[PDB]
Amino acid sequence: PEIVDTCSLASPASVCRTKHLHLRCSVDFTRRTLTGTAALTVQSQEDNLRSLVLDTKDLTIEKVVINGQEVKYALGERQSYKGSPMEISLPIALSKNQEIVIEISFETSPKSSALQWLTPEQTSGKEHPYLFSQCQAIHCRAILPCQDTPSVKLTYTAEVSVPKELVALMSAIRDGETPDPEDPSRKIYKFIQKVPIPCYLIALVVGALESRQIGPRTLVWSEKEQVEKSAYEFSETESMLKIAEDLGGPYVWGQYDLLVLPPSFPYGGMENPCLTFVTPTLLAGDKSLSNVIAHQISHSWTGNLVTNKTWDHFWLNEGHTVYLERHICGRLFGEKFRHFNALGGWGELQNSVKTFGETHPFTKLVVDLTDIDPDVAYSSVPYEKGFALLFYLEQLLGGPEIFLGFLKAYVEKFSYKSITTDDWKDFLYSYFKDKVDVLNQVDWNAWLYSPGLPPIKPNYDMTLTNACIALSQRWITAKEDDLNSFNATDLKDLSSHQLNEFLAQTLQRAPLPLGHIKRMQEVYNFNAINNSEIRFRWLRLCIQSKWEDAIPLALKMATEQGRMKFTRPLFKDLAAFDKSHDQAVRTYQEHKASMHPVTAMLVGKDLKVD
Ligand SMILES: [Yb+3]
Ligand SMILES: [Yb+3]
Ligand SMILES: [Zn+2]
Repeated sequence: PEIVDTCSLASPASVCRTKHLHLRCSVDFTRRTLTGTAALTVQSQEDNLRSLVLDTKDLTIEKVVINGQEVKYALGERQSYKGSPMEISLPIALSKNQEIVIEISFETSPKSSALQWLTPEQTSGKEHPYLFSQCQAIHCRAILPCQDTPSVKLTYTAEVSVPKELVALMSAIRDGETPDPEDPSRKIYKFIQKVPIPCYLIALVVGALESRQIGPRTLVWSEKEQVEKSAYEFSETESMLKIAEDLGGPYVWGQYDLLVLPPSFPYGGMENPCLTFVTPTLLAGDKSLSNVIAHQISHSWTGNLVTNKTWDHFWLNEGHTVYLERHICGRLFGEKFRHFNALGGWGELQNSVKTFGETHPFTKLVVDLTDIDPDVAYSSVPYEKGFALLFYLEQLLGGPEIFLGFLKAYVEKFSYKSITTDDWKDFLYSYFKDKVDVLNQVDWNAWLYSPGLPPIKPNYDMTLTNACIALSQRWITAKEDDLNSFNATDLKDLSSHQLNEFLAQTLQRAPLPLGHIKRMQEVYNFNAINNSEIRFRWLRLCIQSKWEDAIPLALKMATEQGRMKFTRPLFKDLAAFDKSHDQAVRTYQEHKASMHPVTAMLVGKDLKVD
């Protein structure tokens, strides 16, 4: 049963495994480099181990010290997105289970793919710089030497030296702060993470941060300008935590903090232990986008406790988490809401399968990331095809209450471990041994290794969705002499979620006659709405329907924020519309240098430039 991590160039967990990382680094905004030492406590899994390989990517190694002496090490040739392998020669051969501490002096590249450095003008305060990291999936090797594979979990401690005006925060418990001995204009922030965790969950942010308490164990952090809005926006957090605890068991991380990042954060939320990172585009003003927090919260169990062994099994992380996420939404807003959201998820699977091609390898639940940059393969598939499979199983095995019992057992069984799809499927059969006849009905191969839409579609309640479908159908089948019958009251009973589903249903049939679009703005005035999810969908609709007036609005949104979920589709649609083509390219080239590194790359690919 050998399964290697094709995305790593480091020695596998079967040879040696990292037990603890003690980091000591200094943040240098003048050189945009992170400098310091990483002392790795490594444990051998083999007899007579004489050397080990680590992953690195654009790092400048100064020296490697073991037992107080400098040792030999070599850096192989870069291998694109995988980076360069760093082979270290141990001074003394190790026997099984023996441990040694290897301290490495390094420095990050200003162009590290895991970090984004912001000048004062790119922040809200305008007076200070700001730095933040993003390691998922494999950018940790770009911050420090390590076994960059989720098959290895470790604990860590850290001391970060930063300018005294700023504050530092990490995916761990705060352990105090003191003045920097070797420099009076700096402070040293200390942190401790006692729960073993894969290295892609290590995070760091340094900026002019303020905090405000919103719950017994929850603090919300951000620049002074966003504090008030953030404390209200995420006020349902403690109730979400209680429900999740009841669903998966005790929360083992201690603290659950929320940090609101700069507009340029590439994703909606990142489940970093003790410190979830959220995009500021969630500040809708009405708490309507809080399901992004429920998602992050769910990972404190599925994802952070039980982890995927290699990235080929990414669906194990995201599929269960979305499934739990929707149960939290079910308990807070009703079962009909869970079905509404679940059905929207199926639509999101249809769209993604349409965009890749029904036979595209990326539409497979379990993909083979050999020679595939994980950033490139990322999509809605593992989320929605993963969710659909669990929902289908739920209905097949007797209902939500019985499947939630398997899920809690699943978490207990695999806590602090890293698993593969096969491990999951074996425990499922073991947990439901009294219903194997049923389990033997599902087409596992089609579900797990076949591309395109799932072989079978679950059953969804339509209640909350019918209203959206109905309004969408009236607009699509409407002729010119029907436009006058549309009025602002059509929307009086629709929530923000139903308004978003209406646009999604209409976007799936885009384009629409240009006159219809003008009529829609005339009566529903969608140009005024600020809900980023609805605004994004409205602007795509306009652009795809060729309305020149929306070009500037689409351009503005595509660049004032950088959540890839919006930015990538907006640039792609502007590039496909002959009227905005030239300008979309020019805008990309002008903002490129100051965009998140990963986002620049992907947008560069979509537009096919450089
Ligand atoms: Yb302490
Ligand atoms: Yb007519
Ligand atoms: Zn997730």
